[PDB]
Amino acid sequence: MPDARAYWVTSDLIAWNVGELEQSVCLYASRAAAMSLSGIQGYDSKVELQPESAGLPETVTQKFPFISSYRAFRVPSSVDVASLVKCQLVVASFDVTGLQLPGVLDDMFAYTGPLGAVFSEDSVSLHLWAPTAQGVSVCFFDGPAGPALETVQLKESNGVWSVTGPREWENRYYLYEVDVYHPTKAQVLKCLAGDPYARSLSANGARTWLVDINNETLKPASWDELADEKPKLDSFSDITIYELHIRDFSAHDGTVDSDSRGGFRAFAYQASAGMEHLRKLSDAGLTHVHLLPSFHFAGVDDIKSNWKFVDECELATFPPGSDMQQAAVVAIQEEDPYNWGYNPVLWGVPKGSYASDPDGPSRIIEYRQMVQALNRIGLRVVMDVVYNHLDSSGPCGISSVLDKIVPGYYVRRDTNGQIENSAAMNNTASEHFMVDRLIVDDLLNWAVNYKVDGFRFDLMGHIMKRTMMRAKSALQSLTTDAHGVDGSKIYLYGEGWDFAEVARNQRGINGSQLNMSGTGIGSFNDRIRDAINGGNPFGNPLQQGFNTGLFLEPNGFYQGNEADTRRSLATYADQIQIGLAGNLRDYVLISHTGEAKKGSEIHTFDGLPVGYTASPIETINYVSAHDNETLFDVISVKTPMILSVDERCRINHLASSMMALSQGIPFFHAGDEILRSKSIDRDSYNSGDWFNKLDFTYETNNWGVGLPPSEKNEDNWPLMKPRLENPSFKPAKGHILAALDSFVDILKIRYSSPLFRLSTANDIKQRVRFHNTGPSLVPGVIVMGIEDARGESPEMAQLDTNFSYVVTVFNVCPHEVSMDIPALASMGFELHPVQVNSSDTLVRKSAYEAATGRFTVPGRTVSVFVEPRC
Ligand SMILES: OC[C@H]1O[C@H](O[C@H]2[C@H](O)[C@@H](O)[C@@H](SC[C@H]3O[C@@H]4O[C@H]5[C@H](O)[C@@H](O)[C@@H](O[C@H]6[C@H](O)[C@@H](O)[C@@H](O[C@H]7[C@H](O)[C@@H](O)[C@@H](O[C@H]8[C@H](O)[C@@H](O)[C@@H](O[C@H]9[C@H](O)[C@@H](O)[C@@H](O[C@H]%10[C@H](O)[C@@H](O)[C@@H](O[C@H]3[C@H](O)[C@H]4O)O[C@@H]%10CO)O[C@@H]9CO)O[C@@H]8CO)O[C@@H]7CO)O[C@@H]6CO)O[C@@H]5CO)O[C@@H]2CO)[C@H](O)[C@@H](O)[C@@H]1O
Ligand SMILES: [Ca+2]
Ligand SMILES: [Ca+2]
Ligand SMILES: [Cl-]
Repeated sequence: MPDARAYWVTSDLIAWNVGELEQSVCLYASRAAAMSLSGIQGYDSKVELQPESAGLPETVTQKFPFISSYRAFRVPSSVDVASLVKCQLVVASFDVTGLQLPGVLDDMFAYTGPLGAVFSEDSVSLHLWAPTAQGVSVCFFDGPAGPALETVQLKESNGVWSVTGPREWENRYYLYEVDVYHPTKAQVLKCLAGDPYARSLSANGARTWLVDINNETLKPASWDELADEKPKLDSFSDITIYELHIRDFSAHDGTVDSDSRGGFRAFAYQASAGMEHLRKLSDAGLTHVHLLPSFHFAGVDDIKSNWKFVDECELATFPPGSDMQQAAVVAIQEEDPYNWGYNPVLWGVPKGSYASDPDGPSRIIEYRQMVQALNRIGLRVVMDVVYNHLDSSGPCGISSVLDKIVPGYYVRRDTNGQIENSAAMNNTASEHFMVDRLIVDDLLNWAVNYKVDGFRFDLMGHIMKRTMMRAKSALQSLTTDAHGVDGSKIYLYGEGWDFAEVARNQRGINGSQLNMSGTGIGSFNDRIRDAINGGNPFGNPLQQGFNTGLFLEPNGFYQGNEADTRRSLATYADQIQIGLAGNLRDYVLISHTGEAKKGSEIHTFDGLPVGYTASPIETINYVSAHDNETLFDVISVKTPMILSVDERCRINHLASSMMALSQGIPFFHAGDEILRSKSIDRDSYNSGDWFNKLDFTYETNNWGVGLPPSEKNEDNWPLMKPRLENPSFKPAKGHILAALDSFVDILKIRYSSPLFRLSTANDIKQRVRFHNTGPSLVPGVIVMGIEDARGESPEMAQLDTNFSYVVTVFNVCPHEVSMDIPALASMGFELHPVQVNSSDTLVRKSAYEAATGRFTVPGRTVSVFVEPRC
């Protein structure tokens, strides 16, 4: 983008950071974009701006904090602002620079009326917001491939272009022809653009399909009664999440027909191994499946005849630590069917590559059939929404839509006018009114038109808090009577990471972890993640954590002396325990020094509070996700090499059990339960089906299938190779099935007692106690007690009709421990019936001794004890 260091913030105010003396500022305009530097030449009009020593007003400095110190310049009322914003514009001092227009575009043209296509009994109308455009027409087509049918002009009213046609316009395909000034090219360009409000598209979004989303033929059988069939959700506190990629789910599933693998239709195969797997988890108590991006994204061709694949039989013959597998994958990675999909083009349309036919209605109906089928096996559906950036910007290319139409508006820019890229590329600006509008409108589209049950917000910290809250309110007020869905059950969460240009609320109060405290919107708890696994996404891969052998089982990487590692372990245990108690600001823990500390008073990187939430439903507790190494892989990297796979399997279980028995909302990565490996790939977004294999035959976990792709992994290839080559690292089917069995059981334990899912911070503060704390704590053990009403005259409600007390012991030590808790002596504790009947013979040996309150727990085991009310 070229130089644009001034801002047109309101109809009558311009902001520019020039010095006092620099009283001679003028605004130049050229409709045909013909200006040059002399003194400016080739302008239609020149107007002097009167300086404003009142400074920028409250509303401007609140909306754009980062420019709050800029000098304000008054635009004379003689200026025709509507005409000027359609021109090439510069201001000059006596230094020349362009103008960033979003402030004035919102001030004058913020619009709440219909956008996209509106269907009435006798007509179809199209509406497009494009206040800077000099002209807008619509080019129609009869079909996704054929020649032009006709072009119709749209007429502008207050920034919005519209036209109304007959009802027979329905099912045509179309594009907008938009004449608009593009700063990056310094020309008025005729751009061919899709509809931001599209509901369907031809292959690759080349054309927009003028479809009526309410048409009966787009509805699966019994679609309108899906609300009645949706699984009950009594509380957000009952949520558990399973994070799954649509292609991963069925790409390798032989029980699905070959022509129907990798997409929406695969979820209709109820008897498939994959759907039987999800049924098993759902039956054990899992409530939500979070699907990776499933809207129209770039990086996968919708046209299946262009898809390329590796020779799977050849690659199977290569050695487990060879670099040849990744070479073959990388050779086709730009042309294969695979991508996570974090490359947004149009948010409101199902991804064509996941449909049976990317032209016509299959993408709509099949998406609905997917939601319906998941709901029918007891699972609510969460969509991974990516509102923080766009795949592309500018006037050219199939993958640029929003920035084609209103350049420099939907995207966030720096103080020189260059597009911000911290999210990946082409960061959006939800701080702008129509971006905020599009985000909320899209969410309501998915909630109402596809009956989606929740949303995970990618880089929520890059979205304005006001956008998140307005969305939350709109979604949760939807009703079955008015909209066909119970909005009160719709749950929102996201990545509240706080970095780059949105840090320190520089663009407004953003959706960071700290800012979302007290909003009821979940965010990923990175503190528990890193405390359990060790290190961080950017640190040394060998840095150990609570569950990967820090102090207890050192791996040979130097991490201080024995006192240092013991202290680091205890510090991590503090952070874990705050997390296990819902990661609350106000929860009081006896810290490892002996000092009682609130969750907010225990600090992490940059002195920030470990516990930052106001409620447990604000905490998404996780140790694994699609990003970074899988749970199996991180454990395989960090633990001592000499551990057996049997031992590491127990360690995998410990990690997922800490999540499954935590207060707040547990989050599991698809494959946690079956030891899923990516052969240590840290960023597998483009590593294809080969490295992302989800094997529901349970014969393999995909460990030892070659070094992962060099671009993101080569620096760590030396640590990976000997591990991938070592046959003792690889689990067999027996291990995989045992991992699944123990995962199902811990879910069952979570849902066996309301005490694991307390709904408020007050409840957690009153009921949750940790019993192995302080400087003399027993290393490698966490003891978590949860109290219910007991005796006559209780100080709390009775939440659990079966149990009056629950105690969980997480023992990561490679030996049995005996934990004496005198305060829990002389009580009726016994092993949880699920564990009494476990297929794992070791956990059955767990015991309680009444006289001393001793809980005896085997090595590498989580033991749950309950006090029956009988
Ligand atoms: O990318 C453009 C962008 O880069 C910078 O912004 C980064 C920022 O500086 C950084 O802190 C994080 S912020 C998001 C993050 O927040 C928490 O993380 C905290 C850590 O837990 C904590 O330890 C501490 O981190 C420090 C490290 O310990 C320290 O070693 C040092 O890190 C170096 C690193 O050693 C070096 O290699 C390099 O990193 C590059 C990587 O090597 C590349 O792989 C790539 O990174 C990718 C990454 O592979 C992807 O997975 C994806 O990252 C995701 C994570 O997976 C998520 O978990 C999440 O990260 C959170 C943590 O979870 C949370 O605990 O979001 C990430 C972003 O979506 O994408 C990455 C980017 O492509 O590229 C990086 C290049 O940076 O450099 C780093 C230092 O930058 O220093 C850090 C302290 O800074 O504090 C953390 C909190 O700050 O990531 C930002 C995005 O990359 C520029 O500042 C910014 O202006 C620019 O626009
Ligand atoms: Ca269920
Ligand atoms: Ca790919
Ligand atoms: Cl396929």
